[PDB]
Amino acid sequence: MVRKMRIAVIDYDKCNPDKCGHFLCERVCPVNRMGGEAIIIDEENYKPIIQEASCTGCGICVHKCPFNAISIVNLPEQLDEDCVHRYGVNAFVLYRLPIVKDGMVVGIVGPNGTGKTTAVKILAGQLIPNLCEDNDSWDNVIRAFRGNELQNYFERLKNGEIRPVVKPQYVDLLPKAVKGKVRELLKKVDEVGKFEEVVKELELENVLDRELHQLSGGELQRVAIAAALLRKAHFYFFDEPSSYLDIRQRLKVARVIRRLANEGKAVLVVEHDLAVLDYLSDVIHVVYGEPGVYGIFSKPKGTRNGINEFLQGYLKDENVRFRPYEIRFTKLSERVDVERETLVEYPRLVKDYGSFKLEVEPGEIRKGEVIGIVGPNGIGKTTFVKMLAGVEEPTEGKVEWDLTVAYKPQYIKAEYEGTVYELLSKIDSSKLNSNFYKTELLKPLGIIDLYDRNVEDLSGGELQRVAIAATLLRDADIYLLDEPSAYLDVEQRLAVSRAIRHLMEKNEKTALVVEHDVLMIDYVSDRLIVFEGEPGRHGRALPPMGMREGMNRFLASVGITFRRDPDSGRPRANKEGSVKDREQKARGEYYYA
Ligand SMILES: Nc1ncnc2c1ncn2[C@@H]1O[C@H](COP(=O)(O)OP(=O)(O)O)[C@@H](O)[C@H]1O
Ligand SMILES: Nc1ncnc2c1ncn2[C@@H]1O[C@H](COP(=O)(O)OP(=O)(O)O)[C@@H](O)[C@H]1O
Ligand code: SF4
Ligand code: SF4
Ligand SMILES: [Mg+2]
Repeated sequence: MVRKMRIAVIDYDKCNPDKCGHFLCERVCPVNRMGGEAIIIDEENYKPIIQEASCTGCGICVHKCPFNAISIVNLPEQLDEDCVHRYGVNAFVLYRLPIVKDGMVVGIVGPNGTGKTTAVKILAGQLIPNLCEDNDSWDNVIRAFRGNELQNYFERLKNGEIRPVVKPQYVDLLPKAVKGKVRELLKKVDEVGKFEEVVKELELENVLDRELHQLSGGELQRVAIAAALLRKAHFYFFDEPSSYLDIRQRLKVARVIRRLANEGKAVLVVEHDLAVLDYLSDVIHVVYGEPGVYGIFSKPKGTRNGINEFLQGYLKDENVRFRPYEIRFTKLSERVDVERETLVEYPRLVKDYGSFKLEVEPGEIRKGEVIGIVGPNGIGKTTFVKMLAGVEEPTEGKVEWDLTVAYKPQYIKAEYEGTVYELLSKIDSSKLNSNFYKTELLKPLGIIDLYDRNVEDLSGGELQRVAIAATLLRDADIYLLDEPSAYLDVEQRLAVSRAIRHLMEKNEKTALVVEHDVLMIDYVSDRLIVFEGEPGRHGRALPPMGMREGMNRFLASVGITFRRDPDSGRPRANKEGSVKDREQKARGEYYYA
């Protein structure tokens, strides 16, 4: 059997006809070479256009583009009949839609730029799908979904019977849309009368009297989650609630949100934190395809199965492989019995800012291991790191080591006039040419597609990746990475976990990683360091302990339990009040393996 459509997307924001000669496309294009119209010139808006009706998909134009403003993919005809929406000529297109279920939480996972948020505005009524045509009505939509269980949802959606509530992705815009303090907005938006329950569970008591613009990311995020739970509806759609929330906060909100399913409401959530997704979700959808080009929603899957196939990069039913390599967690019985040596040691430390005090318990750092640091923000994790980096003088104690350090800072504000390739090549040009470094670092994080860009012109997520890659291309005795997962989609977090683990493993080096993402911590860690106390007041970093003893100490502070997926080896979360959640807690066993 066979069947195949060609799909061309050109990121115009990257095209510049005057720099590549005269539309390098039509020139290099074989079809145009033999009097054909694969690539046509829009001599007005001055852009090139690929008439997919021609394009053999040979991909010559793609390789040639001096930047990379062209993508040509060969897909099977069949999806053409499940096309849901396309943003225009050579623009991004989405296939299929996720299913919403009364009384449950349907999770959604996949890399950004594959229509996760596109699916949300559509099911919420904000965007009427154009069926990859010129459609502008709901009736044509209802017809297209005849036979699907969504056909009815949409009939109702058009009638005005149901109207979903939405926690928007971009919370950093809320301030510049509303005015006043937090108490006011939450009063108005309230419709179920629970100003107290909500504001309390989300620990908003303080912020209440402050103003929108005086809020941080975490706070802003939380105020959004809040206004959403205060709404009296039936459909709730949360887009990326994990953002800006620390290890503790993000896990506590899933529990708050998931309870909506209990009240018999239909919940939908997009997530990049697998542990948060697992705990939340009853059903799950994977979205695969190339970012910015096209996206396809898989059939609904059981949280467990769905999440494992995800790690493998192969969706059995759909029968697709969206990632060359898999990502498997090492069982436990697979681990290696090793007596490591001490690399360096640190005495009791104390940093006192006057308004906030941190105390560090004495500890040993071993050569070749990886210690993950976890704890709520405002507790002293970064302060700690800066003392080992030496960029911070202790109030008491003293870290005088004779070692080289590679430090990937938490808040990086790119200020370097140059390109990514310039910056990296100046660190270690040879490694950039290494088949090992290109395979484990450079390609996985996508620093090749970034070489040409200027460091100052990079986005939060890109800058994160380049910093991480910069840090890891250096030769040091110890590596310090302060919160790598920030601004990274699900796929990027995984690539970085595998990278950090592989590179440290290969060159036999030691590293310390602060993280709020449970799966990354579990993946890269050999040991753990937990912080407790009163955020913003005092914090105490415990001594390095085993993973089990560690996760046990931290998790009890949140009230969540984890098992071990027999197959994947990944940490599997227990839903609030499950038989296992009960047994495990009764024995104070929050983490297995
Ligand atoms: N209004 C728009 N016009 C054109 N392209 C858009 C628009 N909104 C989103 N896109 C493109 O669609 C792709 C997927 O969009 P989005 O739903 O935001 O993705 P995800 O939620 O997976 O990050 C991105 O490449 C994005 O640039
Ligand atoms: N120079 C300073 N003066 C006063 N307070 C500070 C200073 N630097 C940090 N803090 C406060 O210390 C607390 C913890 O800081 P930090 O170690 O950065 O936390 P985290 O665990 O989020 O990394 C925060 O409440 C922060 O406002
Ligand atoms: S797509 Fe690439 S090669 Fe073609 S005009 Fe644009 S910049 Fe030039
Ligand atoms: S992929 Fe090949 S055939 Fe299609 S537009 Fe580019 S060069 Fe022409
Ligand atoms: Mg045209």
